[PDB]
Formats: sequence, structure tokens, C-alpha cells
Amino acid sequence: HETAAEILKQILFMGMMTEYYHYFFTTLDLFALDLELYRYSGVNMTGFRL
Amino acid sequence: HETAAEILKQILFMGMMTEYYHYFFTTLDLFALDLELYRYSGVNMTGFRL
Repeated sequence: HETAAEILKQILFMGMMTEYYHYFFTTLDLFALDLELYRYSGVNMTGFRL
Repeated sequence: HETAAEILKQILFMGMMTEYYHYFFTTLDLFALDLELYRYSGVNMTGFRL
């Protein structure tokens, strides 16, 4: 969870965010982290929740 | 100047900063404006300097 907060910002920082990429997080917390609908241009983002 | 400001912050916000872009400002002040190269890692940017 702690590393999620930072990976969410480096994934923006490098400038490579294409829709060709597929991402997945192992943690069960996703609504506690900033998710904005239009920052991403349609990348396949998936995860779990309890 | 100001128009350049919000357009650059918007394009950085949603994320057009890969090598599949080549951006140009006719604005004469890009060194007196808030610009840092460490963000600049994917896209190519050039401009004017009177």
C-alpha cells in the first residue's frame, strides 16, 4: 500500500502511459488512492477488492 | 505566456509526454516560465529565445 502511493506517481513521471500497457496491483486497497477518470487515456487497469 | 502555462500543465496532466510527440511553443519566454527538464523524459520540446 505504501509503495502504491509512489508507483502511482512515477507511472506518471516517466511519460510512458500508453494504452498498450496492462497494470495490476496486488493490494486490496484501491478506493483509498487517487483515481481520476480522465488522467488515463484508456489504459487497462485492474485490481482486487474485498 | 499564460495560455502556454495552462496548456502545458494540462498536456502534462493527462500525459502526452512520450516520444510519439514533438511539441513547439512560439512563446519567447520558456526559461522565465516554470520549466524543468527532469520531468522531460519522453517527449521532445523546442522553442524560441530572443
